Amino acid sequence: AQENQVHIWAVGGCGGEIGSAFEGEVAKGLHSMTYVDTSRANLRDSTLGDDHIYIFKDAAGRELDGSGKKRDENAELICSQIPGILNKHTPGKFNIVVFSLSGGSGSVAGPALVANLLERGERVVCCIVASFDDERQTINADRTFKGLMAAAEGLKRPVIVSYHMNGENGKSEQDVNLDVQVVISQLCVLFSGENRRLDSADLENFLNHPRVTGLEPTITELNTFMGYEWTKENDSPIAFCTLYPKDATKVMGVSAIYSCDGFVPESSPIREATSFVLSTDRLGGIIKQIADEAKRYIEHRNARQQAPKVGDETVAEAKNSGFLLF
Ligand SMILES: Nc1nc2c(ncn2[C@@H]2O[C@H](COP(=O)(O)CP(=O)(O)OP(=O)(O)O)[C@@H](O)[C@H]2O)c(=O)[nH]1
Repeated sequence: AQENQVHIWAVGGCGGEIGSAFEGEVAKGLHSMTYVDTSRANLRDSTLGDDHIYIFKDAAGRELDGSGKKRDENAELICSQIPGILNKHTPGKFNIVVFSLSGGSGSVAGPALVANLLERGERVVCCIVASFDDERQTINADRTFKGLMAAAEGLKRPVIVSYHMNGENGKSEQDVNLDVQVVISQLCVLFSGENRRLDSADLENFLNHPRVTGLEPTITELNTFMGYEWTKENDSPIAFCTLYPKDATKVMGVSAIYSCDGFVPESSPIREATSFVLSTDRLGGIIKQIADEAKRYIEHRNARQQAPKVGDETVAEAKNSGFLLF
């Protein structure tokens, strides 16, 4: 029982915790939100009912209890159950899939949701939080980013990603959550459809940029800025869409292949011009950073001292039940 203009998919524990701040917005009809996870451990106190919560189930129809950072543990079940999620929870006109590249559940059900929505022709913008605390997390993040790039190339439709880092500038998880919440709120205001000069076709061409730009469909990065100071550093984006308050001066000095304009209603919570910029020039740095983390963890792993193994003849001596040598 919520408005379906904007749909938020909280995938995994990181997605569910990030999106827990938008429950009141669902209560106010601003947007609809669906929790997708393999575990209910994080969702023990959510205000939203179980009709907005979907938990993956195994063959026996029993709800799972997390993947434990093992992407291949339940990948088949997730990929098989993704269409049922979209049937039960009707995807919104604009979808904001939030997931973490490091977990074993969000990093699988996130890209699966994105790929299924893109194949259905839906408009989806991802919010991504990547962590590099353990080697398994780094490998999962690298695999998920490669999979998203492959999905963008093979679906002939860009995968728009709002990339965030847990360890960037020494920020805690709370700061990253606040950043993702700001990005999601700005996207919800952009996708509300109440902007004066912004149409559905404009947003369709903005998200599916190669329709107008003609560039190769690849993974695209989304950056959000307030004011006009961002024109100096991102003067050459692929595309950008700006929402202005009342009697706000336009943005100049930006040379983009595609551009859109919108006007915020007088009652909307926007007081300065907000821009949504698409670019792929910073993807190389992200890939290099992920590869550096993977290389660091692999060089740490190769230095592991070999575990002291008991003799093979001792294992022959241990063929009795209980592995007692006597
Ligand atoms: N910035 C944030 N990072 C988070 C948050 N929750 C988890 N994480 C980070 O993400 C990593 C764990 O990934 P997830 O929480 O998505 C694990 P997942 O839910 O897929 O596994 P299960 O708990 O078995 O379902 C780990 O590095 C955490 O520090 C969060 O709310 N914010």
